[PDB]
Amino acid sequence: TLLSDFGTPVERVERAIDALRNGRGVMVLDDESRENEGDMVFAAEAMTLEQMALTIRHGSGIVCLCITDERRQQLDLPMMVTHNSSQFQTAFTVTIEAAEGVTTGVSAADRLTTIRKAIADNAKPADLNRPGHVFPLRGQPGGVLSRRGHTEASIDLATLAGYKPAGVLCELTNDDGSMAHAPEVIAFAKLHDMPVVTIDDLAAYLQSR
Amino acid sequence: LSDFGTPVERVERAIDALRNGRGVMVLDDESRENEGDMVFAAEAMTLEQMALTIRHGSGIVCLCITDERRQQLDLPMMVTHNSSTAFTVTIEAAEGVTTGVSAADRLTTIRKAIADNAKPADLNRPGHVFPLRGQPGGVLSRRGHTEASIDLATLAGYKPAGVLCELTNDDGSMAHAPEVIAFAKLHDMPVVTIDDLAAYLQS
Repeated sequence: TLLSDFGTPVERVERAIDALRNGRGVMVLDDESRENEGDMVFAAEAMTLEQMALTIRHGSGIVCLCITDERRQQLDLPMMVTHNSSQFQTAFTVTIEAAEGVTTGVSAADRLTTIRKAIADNAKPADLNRPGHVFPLRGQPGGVLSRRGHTEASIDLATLAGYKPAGVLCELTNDDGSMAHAPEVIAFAKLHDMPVVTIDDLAAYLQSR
Repeated sequence: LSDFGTPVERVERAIDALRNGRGVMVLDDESRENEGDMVFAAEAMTLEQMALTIRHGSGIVCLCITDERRQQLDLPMMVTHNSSTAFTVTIEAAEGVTTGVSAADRLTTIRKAIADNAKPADLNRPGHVFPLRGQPGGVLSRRGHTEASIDLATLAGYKPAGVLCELTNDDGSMAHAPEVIAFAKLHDMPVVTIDDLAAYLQS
């Protein structure tokens, strides 16, 4: 297969976990859906300013903060809609902005600050203004074993990496406005030292944990 | 900023840019946080423009719409009580898209939204295009980029709907006035300030 350079399925999850542990990002690739999608993925707790800038530069710029229901409930974040008519049930909450520490909310530093506040150990609802320029997604309980989404993969990988169970993701896009396909995702992975792992890889891997 | 003209010549030139299927840089030079946004008339925006806008902006590409339009589409406000910016619930085209995130797809969503006989069922929620409700009265009521985009579309003879995105640098900092000017000059997208536009409308 196209991913051999990153290792076997096991080795791929293992190396993704290791990248995260060492403050790098990973490319999570969907192999299994009608539209394949490669996402830039970081552990929220670990993410750096330069990584947020990289993410905005090369992704959709709709940078999502993937969170547990527990976390979502702690922040009193209701779902953006009560009736979700999105094609793949994409789990957006109401959007958020740090109540302190930001200006407009849009800069890489700003988005980071709101992510940091959201995931902070004793984070309170009042810590967040709504709406804003950071887009929380509610992970399905059970992670990739319940829903093979990049949202769930980012949370499962953060946790596998021994971080707080919170991901940051953004879809890799090309400068012409097309979304990256598997070859372009691999090219990007190789050039930015962010290994590729498929949601299948991860799913398989946890089924046996 | 005199490279672009006088205050009146700046609004006249922005309007013309839009008329001819180009973008404009709308600059806030009166708030504490100065901000330059890429601005297009919705009805006129092309694919290459949507790509440019994702590439160099925040990527949070907003569709600025009248209250009329928002109620035609049965778009409630995202929040019932705003602690923040007038975000509506977010939208995807119900037909004609896949994931919604490509430049082609965002455009297809925008086109469905502003189309003459658009109905709520035309849009799935949530999605990856972010409508913003303009305040009644435009810039004369609220000197925001959201209002400016709608007032410029209208001045330019389009449906009263803008697309906007905040210009960002590759290092994740937001563009300031020098950078907004450089980008404008490089992409043939004229700079106009919200003050410029407000004055021009007052008359």
